[PDB]
Amino acid sequence: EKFRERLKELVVPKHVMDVVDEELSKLGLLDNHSSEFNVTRNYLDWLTSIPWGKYSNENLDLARAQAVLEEDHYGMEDVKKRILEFIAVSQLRGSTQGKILCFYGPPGVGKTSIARSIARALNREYFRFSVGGMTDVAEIKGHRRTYVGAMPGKIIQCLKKTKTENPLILIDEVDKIGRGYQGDPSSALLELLDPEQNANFLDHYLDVPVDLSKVLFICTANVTDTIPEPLRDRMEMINVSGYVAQEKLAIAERYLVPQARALCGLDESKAKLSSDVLTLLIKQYCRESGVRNLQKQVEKVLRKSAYKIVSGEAESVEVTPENLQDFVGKPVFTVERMYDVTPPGVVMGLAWTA
Amino acid sequence: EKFRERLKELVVPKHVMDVVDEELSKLGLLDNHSSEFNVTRNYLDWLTSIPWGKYSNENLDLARAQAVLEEDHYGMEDVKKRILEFIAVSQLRGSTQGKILCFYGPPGVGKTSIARSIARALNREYFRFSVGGMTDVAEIKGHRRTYVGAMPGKIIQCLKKTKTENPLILIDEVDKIGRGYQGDPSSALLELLDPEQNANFLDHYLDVPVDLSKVLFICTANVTDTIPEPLRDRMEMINVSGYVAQEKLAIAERYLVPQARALCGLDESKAKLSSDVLTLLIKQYCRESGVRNLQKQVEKVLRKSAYKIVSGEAESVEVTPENLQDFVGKPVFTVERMYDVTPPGVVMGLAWTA
Amino acid sequence: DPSSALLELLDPEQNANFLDHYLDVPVDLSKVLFICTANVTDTIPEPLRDRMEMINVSGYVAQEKLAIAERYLVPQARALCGLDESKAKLSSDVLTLLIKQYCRESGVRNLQKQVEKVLRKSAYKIVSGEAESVEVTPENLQDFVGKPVFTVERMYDVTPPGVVMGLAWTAMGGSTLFVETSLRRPKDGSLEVTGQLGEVMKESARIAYTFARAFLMQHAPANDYLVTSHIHLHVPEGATPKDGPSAGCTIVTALLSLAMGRPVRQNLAMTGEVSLTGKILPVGGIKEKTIAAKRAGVTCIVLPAENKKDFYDLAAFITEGLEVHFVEHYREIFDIAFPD
Amino acid sequence: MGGSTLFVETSLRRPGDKDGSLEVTGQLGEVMKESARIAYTFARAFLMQHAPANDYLVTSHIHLHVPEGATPKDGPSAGCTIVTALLSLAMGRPVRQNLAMTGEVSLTGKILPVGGIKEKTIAAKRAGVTCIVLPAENKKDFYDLAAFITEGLEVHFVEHYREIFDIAFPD
Ligand SMILES: Nc1ncnc2c1ncn2[C@@H]1O[C@H](COP(=O)(O)OP(=O)(O)O)[C@@H](O)[C@H]1O
Ligand SMILES: Nc1ncnc2c1ncn2[C@@H]1O[C@H](COP(=O)(O)OP(=O)(O)O)[C@@H](O)[C@H]1O
Repeated sequence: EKFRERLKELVVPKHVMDVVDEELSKLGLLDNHSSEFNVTRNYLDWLTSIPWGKYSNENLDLARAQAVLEEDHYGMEDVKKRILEFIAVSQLRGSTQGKILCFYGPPGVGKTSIARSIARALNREYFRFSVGGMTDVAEIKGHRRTYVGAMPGKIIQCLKKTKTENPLILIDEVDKIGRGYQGDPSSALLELLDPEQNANFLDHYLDVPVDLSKVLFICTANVTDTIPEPLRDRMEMINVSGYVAQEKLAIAERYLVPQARALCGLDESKAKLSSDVLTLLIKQYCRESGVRNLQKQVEKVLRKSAYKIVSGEAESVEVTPENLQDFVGKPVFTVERMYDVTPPGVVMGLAWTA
Repeated sequence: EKFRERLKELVVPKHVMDVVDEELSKLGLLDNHSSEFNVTRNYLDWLTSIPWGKYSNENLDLARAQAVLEEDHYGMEDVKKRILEFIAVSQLRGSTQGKILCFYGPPGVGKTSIARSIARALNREYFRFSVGGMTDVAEIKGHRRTYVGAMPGKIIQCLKKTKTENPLILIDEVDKIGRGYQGDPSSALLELLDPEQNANFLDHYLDVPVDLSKVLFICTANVTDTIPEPLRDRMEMINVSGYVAQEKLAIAERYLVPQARALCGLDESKAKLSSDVLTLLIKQYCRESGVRNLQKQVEKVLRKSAYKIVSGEAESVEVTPENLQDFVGKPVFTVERMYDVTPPGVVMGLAWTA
Repeated sequence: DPSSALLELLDPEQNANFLDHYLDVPVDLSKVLFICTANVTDTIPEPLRDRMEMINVSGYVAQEKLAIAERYLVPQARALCGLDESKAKLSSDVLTLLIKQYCRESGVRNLQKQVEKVLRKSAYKIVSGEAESVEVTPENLQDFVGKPVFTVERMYDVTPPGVVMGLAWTAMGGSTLFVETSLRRPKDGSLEVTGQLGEVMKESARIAYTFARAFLMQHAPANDYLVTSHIHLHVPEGATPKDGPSAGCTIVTALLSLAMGRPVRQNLAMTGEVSLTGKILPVGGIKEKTIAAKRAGVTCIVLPAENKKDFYDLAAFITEGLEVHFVEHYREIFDIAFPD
Repeated sequence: MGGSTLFVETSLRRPGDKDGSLEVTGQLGEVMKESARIAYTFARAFLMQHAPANDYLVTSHIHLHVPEGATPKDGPSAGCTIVTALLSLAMGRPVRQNLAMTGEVSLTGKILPVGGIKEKTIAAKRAGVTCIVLPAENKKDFYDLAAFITEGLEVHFVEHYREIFDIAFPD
């Protein structure tokens, strides 16, 4: 009775009901202390827990969505323009729609963080899973229902936790695929990337197909060539470039420093990081195009500041450039370029890597 | 009883009658709670899920077949001729028939798209599965009922979904079949694509053979050299080549642009793309033999036009060559060839790749 | 793997309501602390890596091993073996010799096995009546433990011309490599390189050969050694493979020492990748290279100037007796190696 | 299979400033091939100081081979026996009979320790040799063996090849 009630609100397709109806009869004829009774109970619990016909209420206003995106991140105009165009398309259609987008760029630039901001702007539910060097295809679609202690696929597990059929799905490192031999999960991604095959998605644990359309898919990478040709085909390549030194300071002053201060339990009245000391961190303690390394250095400075105030060394820590060496040590990088005055036969060039 | 009416509608062979009758008596003498019950009912369910002697009402009208094929695709005379000849032969036969066809050509040319159109023209159920990067044989054939979590082959699942014995099964990426260190899966494909052995296709899970004749098998490939000789020898090779710039304009004007407008949700009077814009897009923004990259550019132009309409910048959007850069940016391929004039020692040549 | 089953344990949302399969009622795991451990950072779960704060636990040089064994390992091993301090006595000097010659790994478990073996052998002597009290000396340690694993640390006590000490990184700690050059023959010169040198280190020899040859032109124009003579270069570890550009400056010194016939300073070890112009570039693994220098008993160590942070990121006793020299160009190294 | 003895045999391939060359045959490994080159370079240098008049190892072309042709071989343990073989051929003087030597040799001339001392020592007695030459760093390994594997063997422990030369060529 309880499981029948929990399906009342959902909009279940006909093929879902017959599977549920037939398993209910099997559950009725079983016994309480039967091992397969638990398997039937576990399987039937998953089917009802998955939302059917339930779509989260989207946000279809350009003004508020643009404002939300601007506050969360700095720059990323190429990504922001695409998201604004995504919302406008949904208004003309009159119904929610899904797209497959790709964010490729240097690591730590903001590819993963921007997608979280996208979900809140669209009022969707955020779920993240990584495919860096995948080896088992069972991650995507789970195990077969007959296997003891089997579980549904991670995508199916996403609908249970998100409790809606319109989530935002994030994929990490599509350029770091794992060429498995005993199992190749690249086929599952190609099925998911194909819009025609995306509409009808089937898993091992749940024989019934599930509609994965109208779902906004984000995949992240560093360099596009390693991505397989069938995978680059179905991805909209949105490019996320690196940051210059002055751009990093704006990100650090407005986003990195206030966030790291919050995760350390401090407020702006106790620990203060000057603008010049952040410049010294960027130009000497950082060389990557992203801000991942800079974020760790800011976190480490706040960790030492928190210890100092509690342990009685001070009551308010101010990180001047003079005493920065106490918090982080000697500069990691002291020369911006190997040659300052190139001798004859030496010419500076440019490179581009992952 | 439930399995009985499922076979009452179909026309079942004598040997299938023998297996189902002996297995039906086995269920009656079996224990409901035993693990053998799950294996027996699952296999017997698959027997009842095979549409024995069930055929879709094929479309033998040559006039409508030409209309359906022409109204969904442009050019491809070689493929269109083959389908018309297939229908003409079926009229003389008085019964349905099956063939093994292979479409090979540059990617993004219409090999998969026309396959769906052919099924609509012939009133046949459409099923697609890929063999690209495939290493395990069992997916084609299946596994014995002894093994836990053993499912039938893909072909058996095709009959259950379509509920007919004359589908249009599309096998994609036959030229990129994965080499098997433990066993080549193309060896099992030969039994699938052998006209002599199609009449009796025996798989591991389903002990009874299945008449796989009267099934239109269509295979998709990019280059015919990599396809194994035994597989290539049993198939018919039809070349679907790329289009010239003049043909690309006709495809975009009639098919790509109207389809992208429906996807974005724009009326003709709202967003317009003149032939001059499309000619520029083909010549300078897409260096390809197919119309795949052109499709992405067309979607990009219409997607940006929808944003302008919602934002109120322009009530109706008209795309012209002078303001084309506002939608797609600077041209990509600004030069038709490296040397307008060839200095001594430099000779122009021609190349042909995949 | 059941990594998903561990996600709920480390997910704050699922900690409040821990839905146990056995127990229907949830339990509160929010007020619970979790600590994790790992060994190698390549097979760690990258999807789960973001949740946990990566903390590196470095090993121990022989100084901490003596302190750890004296305070923790020996008293604990003696307690398990049932011995007493008055019966079996392990002095500080023998423990240092045991660590130096038998346990050079960065871990501690191997040191536990050796001390238990000594105590186990000592227990046999007491029970059998061989001796009322068992005492361990450096000469007796071979009988109790067994085979020394590391006997000699300096292949050359005095380096002849053409031989320069270098520093290397190994899994079992540091190692000192020598670079030897000699005349293969009594026109174009050539350099044959032997030893199990990798592609990266073989290229560095070619770069070092070019710079060393060019260095002599601006230093001693009348010296036509490296331009006309055939040189054989070898790193005297035939079996063990060697790679990395860390020996670039060592090769230049060896080539110049052979050309001028002047031996290098007898207690000098140098490290650093050299460029075509002659600029010293930073080299990793400074901690392992510098401790091996102390074991080899060298006084002055030459390092690239870009490695100043790494050298000063070490304990006081590690870099106590070393007169480190930081250089940016090889011209500084040449003066240090050839003071006259 | 309890170790075995090997021989290093060299002979002249051919009867103004052109130099000689060394060709090595036998299924030698990469490490053993490098050891031959190191030994060849040291043998040239050693003969210069010992006998400047001799010009055998500089101009003549020498072929080096290990008679177990079909058996793969590897390791630098044959460094000293290759040097002795080259010097014996150059001087035209056979080495002292019933003498077996092993040990890695650097081009400077120092003898380095080698593994498998137990197997080499057992094979030395099986061939009924009188004197065995080992690196000085292997002194502990030799005396760690059982008592019955040592008697009847006059072992010489060396750290530089110049000690092997006196032993192999007493005069
Ligand atoms: N433009 C930006 N505005 C605000 N925060 C940023 C910006 N760029 C980067 N960050 C911060 O830096 C971090 C980048 O890490 P992440 O983007 O997850 O790495 P990756 O790019 O490899 O996915 C994020 O936690 C984010 O908070
Ligand atoms: N001649 C044509 N007429 C109309 N549309 C076409 C034509 N050729 C290609 N297209 C369109 O271009 C796209 C090309 O994709 P397709 O070639 O089917 O992929 P694949 O190469 O994997 O088979 C199709 O979606 C199809 O709608």
